[PDB]
Amino acid sequence: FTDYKVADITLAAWGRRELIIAESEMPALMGLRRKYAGQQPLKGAKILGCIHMTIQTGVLIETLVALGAEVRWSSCNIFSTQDQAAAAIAAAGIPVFAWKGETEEEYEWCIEQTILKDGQPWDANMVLDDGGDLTEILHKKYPQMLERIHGITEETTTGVHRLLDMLKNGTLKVPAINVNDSVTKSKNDNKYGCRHSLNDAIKRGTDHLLSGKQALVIGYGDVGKGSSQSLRQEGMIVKVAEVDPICAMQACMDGFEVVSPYKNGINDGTEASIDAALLGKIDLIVTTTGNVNVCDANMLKALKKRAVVCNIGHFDNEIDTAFMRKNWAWEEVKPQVHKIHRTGKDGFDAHNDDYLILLAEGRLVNLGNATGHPSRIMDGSFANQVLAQIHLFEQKYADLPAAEKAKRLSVEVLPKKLDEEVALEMVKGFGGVVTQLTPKQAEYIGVSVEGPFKPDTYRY
Amino acid sequence: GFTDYKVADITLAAWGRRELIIAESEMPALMGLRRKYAGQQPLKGAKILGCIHMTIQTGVLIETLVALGAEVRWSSCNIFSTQDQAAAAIAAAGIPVFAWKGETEEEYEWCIEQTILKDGQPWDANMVLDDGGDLTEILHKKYPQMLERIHGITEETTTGVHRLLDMLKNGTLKVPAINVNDSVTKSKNDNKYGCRHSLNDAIKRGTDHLLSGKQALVIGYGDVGKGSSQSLRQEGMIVKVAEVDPICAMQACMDGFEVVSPYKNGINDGTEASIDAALLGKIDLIVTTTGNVNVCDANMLKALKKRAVVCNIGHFDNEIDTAFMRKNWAWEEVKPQVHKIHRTGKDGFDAHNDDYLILLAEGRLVNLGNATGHPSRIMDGSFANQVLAQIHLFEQKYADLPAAEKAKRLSVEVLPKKLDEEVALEMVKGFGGVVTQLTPKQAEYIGVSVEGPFKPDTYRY
Amino acid sequence: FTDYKVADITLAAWGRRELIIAESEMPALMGLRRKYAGQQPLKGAKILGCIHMTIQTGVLIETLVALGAEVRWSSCNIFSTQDQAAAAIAAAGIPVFAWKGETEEEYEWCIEQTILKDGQPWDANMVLDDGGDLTEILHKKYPQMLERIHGITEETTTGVHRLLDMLKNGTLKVPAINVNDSVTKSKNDNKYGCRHSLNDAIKRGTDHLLSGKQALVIGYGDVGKGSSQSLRQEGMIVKVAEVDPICAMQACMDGFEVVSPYKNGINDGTEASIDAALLGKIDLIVTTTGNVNVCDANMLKALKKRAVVCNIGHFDNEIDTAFMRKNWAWEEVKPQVHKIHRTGKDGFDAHNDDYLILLAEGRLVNLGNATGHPSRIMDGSFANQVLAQIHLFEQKYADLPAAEKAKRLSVEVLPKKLDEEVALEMVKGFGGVVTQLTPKQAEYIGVSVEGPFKPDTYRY
Amino acid sequence: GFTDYKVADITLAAWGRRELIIAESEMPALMGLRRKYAGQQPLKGAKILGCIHMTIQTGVLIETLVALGAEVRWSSCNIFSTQDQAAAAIAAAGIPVFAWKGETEEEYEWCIEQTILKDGQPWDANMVLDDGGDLTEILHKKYPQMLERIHGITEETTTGVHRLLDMLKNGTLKVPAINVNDSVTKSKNDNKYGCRHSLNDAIKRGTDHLLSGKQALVIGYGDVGKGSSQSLRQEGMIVKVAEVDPICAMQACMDGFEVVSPYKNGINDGTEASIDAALLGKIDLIVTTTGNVNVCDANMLKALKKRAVVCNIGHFDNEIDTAFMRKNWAWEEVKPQVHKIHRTGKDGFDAHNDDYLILLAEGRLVNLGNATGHPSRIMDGSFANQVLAQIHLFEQKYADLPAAEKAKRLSVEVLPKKLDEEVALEMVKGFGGVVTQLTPKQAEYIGVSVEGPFKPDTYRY
Ligand SMILES: NC(=O)c1ccc[n+]([C@@H]2O[C@H](COP(=O)([O-])OP(=O)(O)OC[C@H]3O[C@@H](n4cnc5c(N)ncnc54)[C@H](O)[C@@H]3O)[C@@H](O)[C@H]2O)c1
Ligand SMILES: NC(=O)c1ccc[n+]([C@@H]2O[C@H](COP(=O)([O-])OP(=O)(O)OC[C@H]3O[C@@H](n4cnc5c(N)ncnc54)[C@H](O)[C@@H]3O)[C@@H](O)[C@H]2O)c1
Ligand SMILES: NC(=O)c1ccc[n+]([C@@H]2O[C@H](COP(=O)([O-])OP(=O)(O)OC[C@H]3O[C@@H](n4cnc5c(N)ncnc54)[C@H](O)[C@@H]3O)[C@@H](O)[C@H]2O)c1
Ligand SMILES: NC(=O)c1ccc[n+]([C@@H]2O[C@H](COP(=O)([O-])OP(=O)(O)OC[C@H]3O[C@@H](n4cnc5c(N)ncnc54)[C@H](O)[C@@H]3O)[C@@H](O)[C@H]2O)c1
Ligand SMILES: Nc1ncnc2c1ncn2[C@@H]1O[C@H](CO)[C@@H](O)[C@H]1O
Ligand SMILES: [Cl-]
Ligand SMILES: [K+]
Ligand SMILES: [K+]
Ligand SMILES: [K+]
Ligand SMILES: [K+]
Ligand SMILES: [Zn+2]
Ligand SMILES: [Zn+2]
Ligand SMILES: [Zn+2]
Ligand SMILES: [Zn+2]
Ligand SMILES: [Zn+2]
Ligand SMILES: [Zn+2]
Repeated sequence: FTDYKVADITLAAWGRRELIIAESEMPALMGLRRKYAGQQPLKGAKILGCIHMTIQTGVLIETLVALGAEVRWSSCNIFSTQDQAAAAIAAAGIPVFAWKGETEEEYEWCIEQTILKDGQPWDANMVLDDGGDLTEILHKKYPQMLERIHGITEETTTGVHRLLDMLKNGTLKVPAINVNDSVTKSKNDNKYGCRHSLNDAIKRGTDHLLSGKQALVIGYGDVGKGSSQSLRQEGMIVKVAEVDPICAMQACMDGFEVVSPYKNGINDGTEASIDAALLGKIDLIVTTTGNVNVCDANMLKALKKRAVVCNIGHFDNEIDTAFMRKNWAWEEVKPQVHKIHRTGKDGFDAHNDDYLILLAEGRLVNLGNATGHPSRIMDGSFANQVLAQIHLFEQKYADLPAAEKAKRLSVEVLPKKLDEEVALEMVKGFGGVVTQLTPKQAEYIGVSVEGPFKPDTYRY
Repeated sequence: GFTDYKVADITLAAWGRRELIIAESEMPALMGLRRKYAGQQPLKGAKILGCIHMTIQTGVLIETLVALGAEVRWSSCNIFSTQDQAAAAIAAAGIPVFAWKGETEEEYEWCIEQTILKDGQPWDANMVLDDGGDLTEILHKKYPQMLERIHGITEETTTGVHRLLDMLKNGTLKVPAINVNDSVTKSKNDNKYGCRHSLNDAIKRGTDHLLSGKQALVIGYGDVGKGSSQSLRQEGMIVKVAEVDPICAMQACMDGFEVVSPYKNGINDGTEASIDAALLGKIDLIVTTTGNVNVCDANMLKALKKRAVVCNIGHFDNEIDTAFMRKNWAWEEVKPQVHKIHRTGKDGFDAHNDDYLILLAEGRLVNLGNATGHPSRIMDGSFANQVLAQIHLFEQKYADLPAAEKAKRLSVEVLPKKLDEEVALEMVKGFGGVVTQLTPKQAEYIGVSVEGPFKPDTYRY
Repeated sequence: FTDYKVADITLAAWGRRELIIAESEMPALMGLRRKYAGQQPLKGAKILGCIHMTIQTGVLIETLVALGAEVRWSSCNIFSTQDQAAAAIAAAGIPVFAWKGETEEEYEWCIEQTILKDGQPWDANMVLDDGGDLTEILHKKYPQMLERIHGITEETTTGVHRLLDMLKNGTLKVPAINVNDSVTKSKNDNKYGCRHSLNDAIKRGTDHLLSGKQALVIGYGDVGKGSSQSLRQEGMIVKVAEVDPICAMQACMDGFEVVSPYKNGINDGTEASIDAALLGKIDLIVTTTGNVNVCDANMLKALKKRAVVCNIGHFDNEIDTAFMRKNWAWEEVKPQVHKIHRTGKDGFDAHNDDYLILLAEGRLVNLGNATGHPSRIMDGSFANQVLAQIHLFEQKYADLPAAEKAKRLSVEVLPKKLDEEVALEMVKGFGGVVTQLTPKQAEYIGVSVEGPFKPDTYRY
Repeated sequence: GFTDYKVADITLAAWGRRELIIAESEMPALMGLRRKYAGQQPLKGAKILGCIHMTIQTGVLIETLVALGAEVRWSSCNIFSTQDQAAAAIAAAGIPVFAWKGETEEEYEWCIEQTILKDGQPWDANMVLDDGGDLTEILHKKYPQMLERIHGITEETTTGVHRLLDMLKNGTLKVPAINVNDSVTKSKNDNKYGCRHSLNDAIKRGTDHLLSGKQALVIGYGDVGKGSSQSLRQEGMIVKVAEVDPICAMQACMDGFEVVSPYKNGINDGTEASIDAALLGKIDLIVTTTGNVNVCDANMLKALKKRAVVCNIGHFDNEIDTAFMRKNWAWEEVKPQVHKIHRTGKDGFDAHNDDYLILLAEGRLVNLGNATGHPSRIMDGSFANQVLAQIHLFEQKYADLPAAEKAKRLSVEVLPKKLDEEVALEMVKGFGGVVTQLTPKQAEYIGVSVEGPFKPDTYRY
């Protein structure tokens, strides 16, 4: 087997050992593997996959293959691959093009190696995406391949936004399942995953004590909520910035002071609008928004000396790293850990005190400086992915008449019943015991003993 | 010359008025609506039948509605939740209120009827504000002619919303309703953080028991169960959680709780054999939060650790099988809303018996029964939604619509997200919080207006 | 029986019901009652007791009586008595003079009614004190009564400091046991007691939401640590002030921002030294120091409008309430809750917004606005009190030759072995199971299987 | 041409120097001593044998000693605790250091001997800095003539202090010592908050296991056990605590933990039958924190839940009976310092066997073995104490005292509280904290100087 490209194939044995452990940590995913094995519901599926090539993604890949699928894989981020994971996958005869520390050029080349097989477009018919880069390349650069593709299953908030834009503009060519908005994804992965992995990544990069220091978390969505808890539970004094007053209300009630980097919250683009007194006290800033330029150049100028800057949103443009490349000198401490010296561009004193520490060059810090979410959390997200792949593959959108296609061209979530069945396997993994409603109780609250237990409007 | 009320002690009005003035300073969203709408008088002509816990916080709600032009007739939705100084202050303001702490069930029904009738005949009501649905059902069953002229119902709580949706499904709901519970600044504020504040509050006032180091079992992990578990865990309790919803159970696990069932393998076959006696024999405190029926049953009550505390914070007392305890065991009142229930028999007890349980508020909602319910700054969000919902339905004038137009608007709906955000903004400012304004580039990048709404309707927060 | 003065004797039955419950919450105290009942170790003891007349003190009193002692009792604070507990004690034929809401003159009168029986000095031979007021009165006004007193058992930090002042000055006339510095007192009562009862008292007095609001705790000793946790666990944003750098270091590591009411921590006595910006954002200030004037007039002037002010140290002079009585207008909301209108002295407007809320008129707020520490915590403190009374009464200091007295005139703590045996009964009250060292393990760390398990230097 | 060292890879020096420069900015108390004492050179002539984890933080301590005038010869006190980039950077500065991560036991002993001997003969040492007491014991057993000229020992950790006090009461201690562990800015900072930071850190790096919602058992609740329990509980673990000390057990209860024993009724009867198999069958993670012997024994290891993680954060690996596991079960290395112990037999194993335990750092102290130990800003307190203790004993010059004067000073003592406070003040300033200054009236009221010390020596904090 040579249809791959990884950092070091000799890491495969190590990756396989960690894959075996991860399988024991992912009961929902492994449960699907045993349930659907004899049926082979993905036989004939040829899946283009683009998501962080971690140990956890390895278990997802092998679940899809075990259910009958062929795949070609790459990572959706230059720093998120675990090289032992990519090596174990390649060693198993699965095409994977991913390594930790890709250049942007290599990142694009890796996506192209999955799209093309032996010089020609692969006969792909399914897409699994995290962020939407692969989805967009197919629409812009390989639209004829989408004629053969039955659906897209998208993992993350940013990718869902990009799908809804295409649907709104009439440019989405195949239906999609919003995997992010399963409760066992968004309210598990996005929140608790970042709770586990944000302080993890900061410790590995800097080994900084967090207790007693000042943090500013930009955003209080699902990622912002879990990120704030990751820091608060270590004893940081956390302040939260938000543009959504409802999310700000939650931050207040959760015990956080709500502040803005700009005086009265108004960014007029001038340095005068920066709350310099506030930013001059911040030891750590974390962006979690999925928005653009939420930690801008004037904020970076005003930050306390030696503050840590990192981003756990999907794309690095949450921080204006371009400004820092243009104006300030970068000192690599170690991979994915740079000191940014604010004294000049073309040199720095080795003992300069006026620097910031930037983690993963602004790319998602939990995957860049650690290993991302733990297996038992990703088990939920990826059990949803497998169910979403099965759902859209069985629909065979590409084989339907143009009339029927119009009725099925949508961006939908999985039924709540499947959301609940994933959650049950997760609960059992903890040794939890769910109570069974009696017939009288089920009738009293108007549900079936089997579920679903909540109306679709329920927010949990 | 005003006598159109019944409260426990009108001499408590000055005290209640002092606490209302304090509460106003704790409720900026509600007092913001007062200042914003006072000149416009959007409720001029509204005549509101109100049934919700007659607390200091409800007093501020009542006076906001009146300040916006409404007349009201008020009762409590629970026999133990009234604060007598609040009821007295409202009555002293010239507002008909029929409520006191410690009503009997017969007095409870009488109070509701005193709001429905004025001088022995139906009041010219045209709006309903309800918490739980008792008033709503009485009107549908007994006063359908009054509903003809009523423009809407604004319902506060999860249980009431469920009852409204049953009526709408059956075709028996007579007037449209706003689901006030499912505003985010209600459900994810009141239901969760309010119980966080007030559950351990009520337990302390009733028993003064140390909570740290003891074992608790919370039945349910929806919004009330989430807030209740935190109220106990933050005090240092070792908290276990029961759930029938595996999604909510998954959240309990991730939040750091052990998820257990009172029944072996979670199967309640009705027999004492199915009870996990070893588990229940260790529990010092059980709290029901489900809005369901009989989730702390007779067999669980028999198996509970001696001297365990039993309480409910769901809306209705049938979450616990108190009827079994009245039939079989001897009740000794420690003090109002605190009873020792001696499992040694129905007739008499030894004053030094050790085989008893402690029941709070006779199974009624414990935060309002043994304390004062949610604090003003939390109820600010819920009651700002109530005022916006009254304005919304009153302006629509459903009762005046022709039959064909009524049919298109007979629904149970929530307020628009923009209003939810505007309530939240006033709450955030009340804490001194500063929200950031999106730049035009940022607003375009995430596809929202600089003014909001900032999230799609599918967003769960 | 008429040798008492309580607010309402008809509250006795209610207090008895709560005493029966408290007995079930105090296993260390009830274990001493049963272990020593037959031996009657306090036969002949006549104890002058001065400590908050709560339900928990009732169980302590009846324990002392059950072991053979006679007592004459009063409260050490004008607001700390629970009237149902006072009535239940009086109904049992025990002399007690205490009610909630005493004046200062009635307070001084109550202590005198324990000192004197039928107009003559009681023939007391033991003292139990909390704060040292009774101890000082006996030394200053009734020195001849101390000739027959065998010892003093002092409950709290402030009282112990006063005993140590008398000892170093040669004015102490009888030996004393420092009950406070048992670990099952100081590191249980002082810390976790205030954790339980500080937020309890604030809720009862004001029903204010605490989550999301700003607090300032003055002091970070045992009371300050417990108070800060009582607030932080409710979601308050808590800042801590301290003069001790070591205690301030613990506050930082515990996740609190450490601040001073004064610029650079320097109180020059002028309003210019007040950090007006800091204090203008504080919603709640709590004094925990046992020191004087730690919340002074200039701080009270700069506090945010409608801030809550309270003290949980032993004496009210931690707050300059005298300044507030002289210059501002007091409005009583209800007992132990006053609005202090900073608009001036001669009349307030009922709708004025510029006021502070003072709890318990500056007296210890947990006992003033709630019920103090819960029974299962006071179990530890009062088991120590009983052991201390037994210890000094057996020594019989008053009957010894002068050369032998000077040998035993000291302020002692109980031996660590008894400290541990108190803690064991507390642990068993929770259902906890300690492990028994094997002989090999005991030899390995140089202790007895029975304990003591730590050297006297150990700080826990 | 400097060759008097042995490290894993000297080309890691530049990386180590970059991390030392960062660490200096995180250690203000240590860098304050460097600035305060540089001109005075109070350790001029001092020759320090150092044996403590060769981390970045120890690097800053070493260079502070040298900056104050000392020469050192250094080794690590554990086979897995060295950071190779730190050792390289120290060796590149011309400082004799013998340490690498992953030493064998034989290489461990050799490294200590390379510090003791220079060019084959005893070095002219006159001070000792130790963590655990291995170096101290080797000198007493094997190099008594060197101790004649040594002025003192400054011992870092609880286990080492116990060994010093044993020798003192036996009359075998040859030079005085300072107990550095029992400074408050050490024991109640390093031992507690250091393990809070670094225990979950090491567990994540080794296994990447989710901790939230899983079951842990912490053996011990002293300073290390307290910090370790918080490390897991703050992550959402359901933590149970074992203790032999009822006072420490009381604190665990009040801190919100269930206190349990691995043995039924806490009594080891010498058989598997006294093991609480039901309890241990539910534990996902066990951590030993005691400084005792065999507190996680063979029968406990046999009863642990399948796939449980086993680690030790006390100083020595004999807290866990790893010898039993080596003799009876098959070890599969996952990666360095992470082994699956297959309980199916000693010979081999099926790669998909489910009946295994995961052992971290082979039972060696896990925060340093699987991560980097305590963070710089915590070690700042410990190592500022170490510098002050070295100064204090070196200035005393015990070795030069006549016999009758030595007898008056042969002791194991702590630093004065005033110095403990001055270390804390620098730590507090590092956070931006502002301590308040007592007024003269306030200082008089509580009977202290405005400069401190602020507490009596009896105070426990
Ligand atoms: N690294 C990870 O493991 C991980 C996991 C899940 C999601 N993500 C990514 O993280 C990002 C956030 O995801 P989410 O699910 O939390 O989305 P979300 O929509 O739930 O939350 C984003 C929040 O940012 C706020 N925000 C936007 N612009 C802001 C600004 N200028 N200032 C302050 N707040 C602002 C919004 O109000 C919103 O509440 C996405 O890009 C998503 O793909 C990363
Ligand atoms: N006292 C208060 O101040 C207050 C505040 C808000 C709501 N409430 C009341 O509390 C109740 C709960 O409200 P909510 O908003 O949390 O509703 P919810 O629907 O969000 O939560 C109820 C939960 O109970 C669970 N449940 C149902 N039957 C169960 C059983 N047999 N065992 C275990 N779990 C079971 C459900 O799965 C659900 O998650 C309602 O009656 C509501 O009106 C009271
Ligand atoms: N209300 C209760 O239930 C209760 C319980 C125990 C003790 N107490 C009382 O509380 C008080 C404190 O007791 P403790 O055991 O915590 O004593 P402590 O000595 O342990 O703590 C007092 C702290 O206050 C600090 N301090 C002193 N002056 C200060 C100032 N001006 N600014 C800031 N910090 C300052 C000291 O450094 C010290 O750390 C005593 O009066 C004690 O009797 C009350
Ligand atoms: N890894 C680190 O970074 C680090 C840091 C500081 C100390 N240490 C080491 O950790 C160990 C503990 O140090 P410490 O300061 O916490 O000591 P400590 O004396 O304060 O605590 C040890 C505790 O273990 C308890 N214990 C003893 N035998 C027990 C048994 N069989 N079962 C249950 N509990 C038992 C004791 O009662 C005691 O409370 C020492 O070996 C010390 O050198 C390691
Ligand atoms: N202090 C209070 N005043 C009025 N209503 C309250 C209070 N606390 C809780 N509630 C309401 O009571 C309902 C439960 O009956 C909840 O939906 C909640 O909104
Ligand atoms: Cl033995
Ligand atoms: K991972
Ligand atoms: K209230
Ligand atoms: K009490
Ligand atoms: K470190
Ligand atoms: Zn992606
Ligand atoms: Zn109601
Ligand atoms: Zn007192
Ligand atoms: Zn007025
Ligand atoms: Zn060591
Ligand atoms: Zn020892």
